[PDB]
Amino acid sequence: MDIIFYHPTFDTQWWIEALRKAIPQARVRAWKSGDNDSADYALVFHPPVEMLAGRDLKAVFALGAGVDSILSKLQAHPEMLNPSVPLFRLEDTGMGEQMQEYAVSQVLHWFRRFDDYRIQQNSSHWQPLPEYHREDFTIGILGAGVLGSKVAQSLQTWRFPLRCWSRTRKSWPGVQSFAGREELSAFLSQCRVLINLLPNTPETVGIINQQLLEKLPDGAYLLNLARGVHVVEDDLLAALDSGKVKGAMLDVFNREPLPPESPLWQHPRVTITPHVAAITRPAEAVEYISRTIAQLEKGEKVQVDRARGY
Amino acid sequence: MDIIFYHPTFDTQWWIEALRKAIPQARVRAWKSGDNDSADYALVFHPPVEMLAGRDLKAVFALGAGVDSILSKLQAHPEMLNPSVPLFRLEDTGMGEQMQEYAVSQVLHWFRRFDDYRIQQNSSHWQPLPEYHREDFTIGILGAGVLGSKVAQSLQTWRFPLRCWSRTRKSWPGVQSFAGREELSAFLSQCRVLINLLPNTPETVGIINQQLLEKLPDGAYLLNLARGVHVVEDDLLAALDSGKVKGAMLDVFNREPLPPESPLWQHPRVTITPHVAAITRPAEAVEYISRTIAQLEKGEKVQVDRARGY
Ligand SMILES: NC(=O)c1ccc[n+]([C@@H]2O[C@H](COP(=O)([O-])OP(=O)(O)OC[C@H]3O[C@@H](n4cnc5c(N)ncnc54)[C@H](OP(=O)(O)O)[C@@H]3O)[C@@H](O)[C@H]2O)c1
Ligand SMILES: NC(=O)c1ccc[n+]([C@@H]2O[C@H](COP(=O)([O-])OP(=O)(O)OC[C@H]3O[C@@H](n4cnc5c(N)ncnc54)[C@H](OP(=O)(O)O)[C@@H]3O)[C@@H](O)[C@H]2O)c1
Repeated sequence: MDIIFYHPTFDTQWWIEALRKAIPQARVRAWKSGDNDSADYALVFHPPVEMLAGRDLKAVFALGAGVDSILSKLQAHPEMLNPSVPLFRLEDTGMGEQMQEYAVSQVLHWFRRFDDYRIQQNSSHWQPLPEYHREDFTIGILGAGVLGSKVAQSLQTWRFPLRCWSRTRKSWPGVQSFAGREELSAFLSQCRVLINLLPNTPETVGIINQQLLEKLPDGAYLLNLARGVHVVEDDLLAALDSGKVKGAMLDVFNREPLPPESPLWQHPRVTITPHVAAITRPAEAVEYISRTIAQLEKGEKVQVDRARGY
Repeated sequence: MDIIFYHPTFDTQWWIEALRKAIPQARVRAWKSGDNDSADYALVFHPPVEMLAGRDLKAVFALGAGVDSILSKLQAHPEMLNPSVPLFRLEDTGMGEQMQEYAVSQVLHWFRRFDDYRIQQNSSHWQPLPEYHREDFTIGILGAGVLGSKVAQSLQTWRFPLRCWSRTRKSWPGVQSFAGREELSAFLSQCRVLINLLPNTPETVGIINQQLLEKLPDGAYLLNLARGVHVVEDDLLAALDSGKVKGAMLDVFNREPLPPESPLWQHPRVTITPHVAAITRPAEAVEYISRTIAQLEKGEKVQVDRARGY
């Protein structure tokens, strides 16, 4: 088989050599402009139109968990990927654990009031504070997918009450499952901590706005791990300033890098990470891609729903 | 039976009523000065000499995990507790989980470089940083007891390499056990993170000094969860200033409250909590005390070694 690989910043030769070892019958090459030679599979991140247009590929593997970029490119350029070509994304491949690390650390940070103790330390002021209790710290996960379920699983270990929101009902024994826009208000009413693990789709853009935030309990916390477009940043800032939201830790933003003029940078209740919550682990991605191609070849169960948008 | 209770700041009537429900045959009273009436068990925190002196008690229950205070008082006042009287302390009773919450949150915080991102956020500066790897983040637990083992167990969940140090060899399958002063240098050589869960005894006072810190890997982290006397604070500050130690989170100090003149308060790589790492959970302490008395009465297995000092 023939595999073409494109990624704008990764160690390309590293990936080619790992793919060749994992798929020893494959001829793997880096795609450059002008390469119209035959290919069976394409591995891509932010590919240019010309790399895929007209190609009757057996599959395309997008090298990320999110697919809002490629799907929006395919809508602007319908000629880019034939409907006959299945599109795959990276499910977990190590990003599950990374989301768990981030969420557990920061949920515990807030639960143990390390944010309040830091404020007090800034004034060299010693004062034990009342303990918080699990019953008042229900954690709601917006998005109940590959990453949402991993984050829910790790927080259940700590015995926090847990609820999740998605389009379809979930069956996780200790997690209350809310589904659809018609159940979102009830979902939000109890979320002391709100963790966002939704995909970017037309249906979820701007969903964390003033009406959503007002339905949370007072003194809530927001952990945005998903996409910046999900949050109306001026609405979040107003809820932080009014005390509705006690703290927000944000990995993603409407414009990235976050412009220095944004009030989020210097706001005392905001913590910023520069879109680093979960990165693809190359060796796990190669194992997942190699395994998927083998299953495709054998006609076994294994994918992105372009109509659905994620 | 007769139980006398003394605690200088807890909700005394709450404890008396919970002890009466858990031990319905018991007459429970708060000890005041002048009460020389008979008693079978004493429940105490920082008791005055007069409460125990001359009393042939069946047992004394110290209402804490640490016992350096009462043991030092007994050495200064040998007449206070007859050698015939067994002394018990609170083992876990909820402090296990609290130590796990603290340690897991902060270990993950450091592993994911939230301390570096915070420094960068202070300047509104956006910059992804290289990932750290588990193989470079061995965690060493100084003290391998009730709380040490719980902290080790929770960090193994995250697949960090783990080692522990104590007087006697441990058998935890995935944790390398170092024992005695003669093995401490080898123990320390690999500790990217050093977590202190030792008791305060004459043998461990000042153990985290300049010679210990210099044996750690560069860029190490210190989490002092145990006693302030374990750390020579000026030696820690010199190791922070030289870059040997990248970060220190401290819950305890040689003088408490930490005096405002201490350079630890404003040091950029130090995080301070005001001795709040793990507090006794009253209902769990009552359950443990009630269960222990029942086992004593039935002649079953169940205690502080005064000769040993912890
Ligand atoms: N560094 C980073 O910040 C980083 C890294 C990786 C990924 N991510 C983000 O995390 C996202 C999730 O990854 P994943 O693998 O967990 O995705 P996934 O497996 O597709 O899960 C998506 C979840 O969102 C739900 N959802 C989608 N549209 C919805 C709507 N309109 N209403 C309610 N729920 C809806 C789905 O519900 P159903 O279960 O009913 O379908 C599903 O539970 C990605 O889209 C990406 O944006 C961020
Ligand atoms: N808020 C707080 O900060 C807070 C709250 C509760 C407790 N604590 C602290 O945590 C301590 C530990 O509690 P615990 O219940 O885990 O105590 P523990 O069960 O008695 O464990 C003590 C451990 O320290 C080791 N040890 C004692 N002396 C030693 C020496 N000279 N060299 C090497 N190892 C030595 C013991 O080794 P062996 O196993 O060989 O005997 C044992 O593993 C308490 O003493 C207290 O100071 C702090």
